[PDB]
Amino acid sequence: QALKKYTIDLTERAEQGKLDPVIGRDEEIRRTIQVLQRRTKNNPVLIGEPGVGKTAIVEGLAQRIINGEVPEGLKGRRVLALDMGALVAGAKYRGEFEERLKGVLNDLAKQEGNVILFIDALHTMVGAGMDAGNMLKPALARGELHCVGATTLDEYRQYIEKDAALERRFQKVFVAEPSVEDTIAILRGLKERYELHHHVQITDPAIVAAATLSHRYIADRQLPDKAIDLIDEAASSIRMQIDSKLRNKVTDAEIAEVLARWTGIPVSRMMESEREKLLRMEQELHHRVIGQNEAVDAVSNAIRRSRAGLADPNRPIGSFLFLGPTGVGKTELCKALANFMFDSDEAMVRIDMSEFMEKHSVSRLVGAPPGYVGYEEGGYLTEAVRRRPYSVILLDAVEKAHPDVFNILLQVLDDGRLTDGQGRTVDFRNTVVIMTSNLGSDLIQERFGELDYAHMKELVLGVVSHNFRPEFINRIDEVVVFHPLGEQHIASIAQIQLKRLYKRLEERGYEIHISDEALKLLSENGYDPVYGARPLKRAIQQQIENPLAQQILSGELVPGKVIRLEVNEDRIVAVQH
Amino acid sequence: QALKKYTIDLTERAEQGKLDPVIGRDEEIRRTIQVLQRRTKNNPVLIGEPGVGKTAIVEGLAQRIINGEVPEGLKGRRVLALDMGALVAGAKYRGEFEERLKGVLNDLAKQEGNVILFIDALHTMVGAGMDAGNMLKPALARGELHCVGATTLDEYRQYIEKDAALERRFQKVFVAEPSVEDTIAILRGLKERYELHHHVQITDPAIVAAATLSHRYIADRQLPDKAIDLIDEAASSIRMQIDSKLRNKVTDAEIAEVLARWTGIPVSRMMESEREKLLRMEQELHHRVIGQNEAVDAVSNAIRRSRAGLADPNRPIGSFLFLGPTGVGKTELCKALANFMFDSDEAMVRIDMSEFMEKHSVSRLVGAPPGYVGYEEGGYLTEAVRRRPYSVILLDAVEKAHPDVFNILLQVLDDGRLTDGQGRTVDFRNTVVIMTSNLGSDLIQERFGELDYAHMKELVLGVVSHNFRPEFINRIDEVVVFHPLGEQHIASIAQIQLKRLYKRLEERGYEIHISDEALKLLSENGYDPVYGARPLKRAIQQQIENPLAQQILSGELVPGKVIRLEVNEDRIVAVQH
Amino acid sequence: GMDAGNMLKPALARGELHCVGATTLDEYRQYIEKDAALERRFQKVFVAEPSVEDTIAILRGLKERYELHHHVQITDPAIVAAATLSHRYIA
Amino acid sequence: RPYSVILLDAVEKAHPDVFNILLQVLDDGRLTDGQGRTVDFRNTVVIMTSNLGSDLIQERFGELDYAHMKELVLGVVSHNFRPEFINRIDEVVVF
Ligand SMILES: Nc1ncnc2c1ncn2[C@@H]1O[C@H](COP(=O)(O)OP(=O)(O)OP(O)(O)=S)[C@@H](O)[C@H]1O
Ligand SMILES: Nc1ncnc2c1ncn2[C@@H]1O[C@H](COP(=O)(O)OP(=O)(O)O)[C@@H](O)[C@H]1O
Ligand SMILES: Nc1ncnc2c1ncn2[C@@H]1O[C@H](COP(=O)(O)OP(=O)(O)O)[C@@H](O)[C@H]1O
Repeated sequence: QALKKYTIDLTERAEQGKLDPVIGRDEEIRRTIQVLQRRTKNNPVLIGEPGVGKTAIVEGLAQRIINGEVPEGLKGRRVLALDMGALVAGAKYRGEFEERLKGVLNDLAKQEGNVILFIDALHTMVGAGMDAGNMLKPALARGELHCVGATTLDEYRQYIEKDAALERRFQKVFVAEPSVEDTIAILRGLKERYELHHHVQITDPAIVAAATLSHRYIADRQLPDKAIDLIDEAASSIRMQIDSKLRNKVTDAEIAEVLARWTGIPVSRMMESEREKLLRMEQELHHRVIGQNEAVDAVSNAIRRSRAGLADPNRPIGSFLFLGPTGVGKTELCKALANFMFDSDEAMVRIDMSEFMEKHSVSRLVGAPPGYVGYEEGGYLTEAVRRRPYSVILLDAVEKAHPDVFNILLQVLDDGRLTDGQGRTVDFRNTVVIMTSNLGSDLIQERFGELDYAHMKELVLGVVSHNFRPEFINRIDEVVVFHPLGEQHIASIAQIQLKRLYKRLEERGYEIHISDEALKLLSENGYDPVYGARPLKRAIQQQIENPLAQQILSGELVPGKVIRLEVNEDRIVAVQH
Repeated sequence: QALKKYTIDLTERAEQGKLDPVIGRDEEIRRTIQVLQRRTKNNPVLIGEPGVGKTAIVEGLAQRIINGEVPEGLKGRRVLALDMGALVAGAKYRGEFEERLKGVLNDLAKQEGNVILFIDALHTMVGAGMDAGNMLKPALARGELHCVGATTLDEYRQYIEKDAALERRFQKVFVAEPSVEDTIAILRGLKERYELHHHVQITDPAIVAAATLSHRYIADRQLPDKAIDLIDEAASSIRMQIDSKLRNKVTDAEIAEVLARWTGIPVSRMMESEREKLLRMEQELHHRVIGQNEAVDAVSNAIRRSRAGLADPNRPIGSFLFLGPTGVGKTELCKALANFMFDSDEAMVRIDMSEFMEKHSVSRLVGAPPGYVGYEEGGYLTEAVRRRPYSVILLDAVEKAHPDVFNILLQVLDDGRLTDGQGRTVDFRNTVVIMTSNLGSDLIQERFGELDYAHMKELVLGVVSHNFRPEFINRIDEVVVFHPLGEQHIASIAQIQLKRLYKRLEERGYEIHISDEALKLLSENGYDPVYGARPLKRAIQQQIENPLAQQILSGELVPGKVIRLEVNEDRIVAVQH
Repeated sequence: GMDAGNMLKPALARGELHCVGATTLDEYRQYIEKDAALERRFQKVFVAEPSVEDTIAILRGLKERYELHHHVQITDPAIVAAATLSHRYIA
Repeated sequence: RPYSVILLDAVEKAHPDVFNILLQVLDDGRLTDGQGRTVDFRNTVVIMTSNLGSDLIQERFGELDYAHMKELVLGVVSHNFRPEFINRIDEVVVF
């Protein structure tokens, strides 16, 4: 016979107990029993995006047939898993696959309607040699074959809904992804099975945490399989930490460590080390951003409102409109924010809006529509956020952008979603959009003297109201205003540049000190109201990197010696003492 | 049993010491024990480059099993390599090989999970013509086999990531290339094994030299395999030098001899030092370009200052300004610098920047937005850099463009990067940027005498300071002065062309010489104050070759005559003596 | 034709065989660089296509061979011209 | 037939990746096909036509020389083509 060859018995395996005792799913199984008890077209196909457990539905049906919870037309059935891969094995000759398939069909006709077939990956049945649909297809029509498909919706619309007769043979039992409490019940049955597997124990707050956070963070896989993967690798981690040298109980700290190994996101709560960071988040950000207190207050309040569960699950973490003097640390607050937010000065997406001066540049930023040249790789913003969900976007110099781009940002800052050219949505609810401009720079550099921050923000917000449309400036979470710098802040910037210079040259091997008079000459040589601290940057770079490295590479200076940077009338001389 | 017939044990070999104690890769073995102790996804397939010892990871796993360095789920587990040889041999009949693998899987089902299978070349078992692999998918589906695979990433993404059951019965183990010191420790253990084997000796500075020379040069083979090949074939070379016509230690000079005898062929004197390589870089730059050492040594000084690394590595390497006469050797200097510096002449990007004056022209030097014209061409300025990661960019006629292109160039000299129209990062921090103009063409062509390199440099530096941006000369490391040609350049280039012509005629069988007066006539027929060498090229070609090839195909010239290229009254004739 | 390879592939992976191979780089790149049990039993010996003068000496030995065969005479300028014209023209 | 005459007639119409193919030709004389191997082009006369200097020559070939005409139409083709392509020509003769 061929049923022993090519078909696997499920009801024997559910009778031995070698399957998942899946909990729930009763409405899909009731619809499958509706379809399997018809007269013609007895052919359900289970359509779901992967991971929703369609194999689990058919095996739960097999378990109900064994236990006897089925109507009086399914008692005694044998559910058989046909293998479409195991039939195209030796078919290298002519008419050899047809021998196997018709042997299977004659055996299933000889069984006299007591066998429910189950073709997992039903899209494989289309091409297996015309060829493989076109032998089953009258048996699927006349209802004598009680086939049960199990497919994915993308594969269904690609393979089967192009072939119309095979599409009308089957019946769609549309399977949705289960909820989080349903996933909890699933993981309770599997908690019994896993605690009998590893000889470990599992705690139910870890189960509800794993299911909820796996719905929250991993949007790539689907529930419940990603949750089961979390639970099982947590169990294996505990099982190896038993014999790597002491628990037997899995808690959600282990789930957080496993999920950090998966995706890297700060899933863990306050461990009283990053909480001391977050309570002094302002004092943290003043290690790199000296002064500019109001916006540091606002942005650290935005992150502290995000981490505390007070974050709105529709809007992003925060929109921001940076104004003020041109170029002081817009970029420095942004890069230090990316540093103390997730990693470093590299997990940001900078988009210079001065490039975006026409509408086809807006086509660049969103993406090309179908039937156009750059359709196949999408836009620039939305591809960047699909790469980097947990990031900070820096739209830089938004005043040079054509005002239509603010409509893209209307969508962005309304609901955290933006649809690119290829017809897909991007979630912005894990980003911090920050937009910089200079639409009040002369006014803020002039009338800052003894005018408070509130009325200054009011007046420059009126200016921006004359600039933009009211629709967009309603969407801004908080406009903040940078104030102009002072000379002690210039001294602080010079101290930070001397610290990184001493770090680089101590990694090189030198020990260099400086006089305070040289720092005063740098503060003289590095400021204007119209540019700010980039004159200080180029002044430090010219007056240090050019003469001192020339003195070092002249075979003159020795590593290890104290190199006191003495001053000159116009320059900086170095000594070996 | 077929366990002794079609499986090869590895635990017996490590028990009897018939394997090799592979050092390192602790994290991968730990994650493999994580994956092998689950209930789902229980089959890790090792994924890495060819020649990285994934089978060595399995051997170290089996050594930890035998020695007892495994958790309490692997003590008592055997590791059996499935014999691809006799099995893939026996694939003649439809029932001969199938019976073999059937009996093998019946034996593995009889072992009841107590025995772990090993399979190498997993894609070969998947693609074999249930031909081979879906004979095992009814076992790996039902969970009666806990085997471990090994394949390359391309075969895993094509043959396994495409499939549906096969994608989920397997797990990724992402092995990469080992580090330098890991290779050092592995080669120390193999030094012990080889000095016990070949009865020769191996030097440990020769080991770290072999690792460095292997990682720098051999690109196809990877670590550890190329280093092991160097060490052991050098040991065989020392063994042959015992019976050559003494020595027992494998020294680093022997490693350099093996490296030269392989397909890399370096000079070992080139691999002695980097500063001697800088001095020979200078000397070979004074070979293809004859005379005029000032700008060449200035570029050499700038290159040594960049390779000293005392400046910012967030900027590109080179920033010069070749001025004066156009096309007389700026191209040749760029080709010689790119040749002797990194690899060859193809590290050049010669772009006439007089083209990009319109707005969409500026869009084409970054790339067209998605859905539009020049998108598939690329950005024309970054596309040559992405393919040439260590290039020398030659911007010709940079002053004849739009000022925002100069802003883009300042962004290049600032950040060392530029995002193209296709939406990715293009790094510029390893290239040599050279821009040219003609502000000092006649300033040098009329004042070649009585003015040295420094005063002409200060004069044309004042000229460029009057003409161009202040930020333009801020970012140039040295505004150099490219030299006008002398007559020794003319004589050198003309004699090189005569050398290749005399080589081709000697291959035909003609020995021809030239008088000095004919070289004077060529120098007068080739020289012009704006072009120089290439009118000399076409003048040499015409005035020599065309009457000569008229005469050779006239039956006039016979090989075996002293042929001096004498002169006419004002022309050049070939005579026979 | 088990036939000739996959019985000798156990001789690879059993520590007995001392074989020497030779093939085209085409079938090397297409058939030999793929197999797993065939990698760590072999080693690339890149045979160089010979130079001019080595070809000249080989042709002088075979000049003796062919003058013994055809009962004609072969000139050595014709040999060096044959090797040079073959290298210059035929690809 | 390795000794032949190849007329790539009116080459300016085609797509610029074909000019990448011909850069391979003029660089080496060997060209990889789809099967994989390479074919020697070092005995053929690869001739190309165009008309990219049409109105330029029908305007200015009168009362001008021949050399600066070649220079000016070389500038026109430098607007059209790539500089490596006009670099790797033996000689661009202009009608
Ligand atoms: N109701 C359920 N109860 C218990 N486990 C379930 C349930 N539904 C799904 N699962 C688990 O989900 C995992 C795989 O689910 P499946 O439904 O088999 O995925 P799938 O239907 O095969 O989708 P693809 O495309 O074939 S991967 C297994 O670990 C099942 O145990
Ligand atoms: N608060 C600060 N602390 C330390 N350095 C800063 C601070 N603010 C500005 N800088 C320096 O000022 C410069 C301003 O550059 P940037 O932020 O790009 O200009 P813009 O203000 O136009 O965004 C930066 O290069 C940075 O090094
Ligand atoms: N830790 C190690 N110690 C010694 N030799 C090793 C080690 N890792 C790999 N090798 C060498 O690598 C070769 C095995 O190749 P392998 O790693 O199985 O191929 P792949 O690189 O495709 O996985 C053996 O010759 C072995 O000597």
